[PDB]
Amino acid sequence: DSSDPIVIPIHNWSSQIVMSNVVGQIFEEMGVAVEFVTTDSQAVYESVRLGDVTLELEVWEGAFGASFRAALEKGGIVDVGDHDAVTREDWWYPMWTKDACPGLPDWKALNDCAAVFATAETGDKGRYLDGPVDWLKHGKERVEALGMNFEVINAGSAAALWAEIGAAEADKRPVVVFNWTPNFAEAVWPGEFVEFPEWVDGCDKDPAVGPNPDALYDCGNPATGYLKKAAWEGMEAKWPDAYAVLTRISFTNPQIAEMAKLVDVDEMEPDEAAEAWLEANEDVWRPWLDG
Ligand SMILES: [Ca+2]
Repeated sequence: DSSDPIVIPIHNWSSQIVMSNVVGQIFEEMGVAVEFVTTDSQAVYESVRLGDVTLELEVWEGAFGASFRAALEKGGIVDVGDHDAVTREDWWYPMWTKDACPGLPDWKALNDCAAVFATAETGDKGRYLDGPVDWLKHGKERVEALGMNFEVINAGSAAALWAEIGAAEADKRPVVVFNWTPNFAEAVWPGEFVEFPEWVDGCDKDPAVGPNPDALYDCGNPATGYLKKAAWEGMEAKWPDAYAVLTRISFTNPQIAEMAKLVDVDEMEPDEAAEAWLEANEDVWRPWLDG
């Protein structure tokens, strides 16, 4: 394998940053140097395509599938394979919300009960709290396409999502906020995703699909989204061994939810958790090296 270091992008939610460090140490284990960089979560696909960054370890189908597809179409990035995980990223509510709006999880119920989700800032509209803007791109677009009486506010971090959900528990205040599985949160605050329109092939390209035959983004995200691994086209050539390990690398829901939990509940630094997780789970990743 080449002497050039492998460049691993790090973003702004817990499993991704832990997973990234877990994998880095694995690569180092077999003698490949690695370097980390923090990047915007949507823009990283163009960077991988160009080889400014070597790979991406968490290609969520829902949030990043379009940017991935777009890079792939341009050329220069490679679908290395999928983790054995299935993902869902969407508007979500803690279970007590049903008390206020028992038509849920139907998205039409959500909208019917809109005024219940209003905050001082949205006045008469329901408040949806999205995550950082480099995640789900099209909240506002989805609201307009489905013609919902909601307004969208982007949280400044993942932690603000957990703050809001947690802070609504005491008075069982209805809230709807961005969330995903696998992840630690649902285990803390049981709930459900809003059932938006079923994702179908090319709802982010073809208006004729979805409850709005005249515009895009009227679909909810995939209920069984993939979680892919992407690589720069040059990676297999330069680091065949690291690339081969990368094709074998596969984390599951439980492992991912656990990694998230280590930062968000147990309050560990992502790199500390990664080193701990590795040491505690060498039954997991060893065979990826062939041993
Ligand atoms: Ca449509």
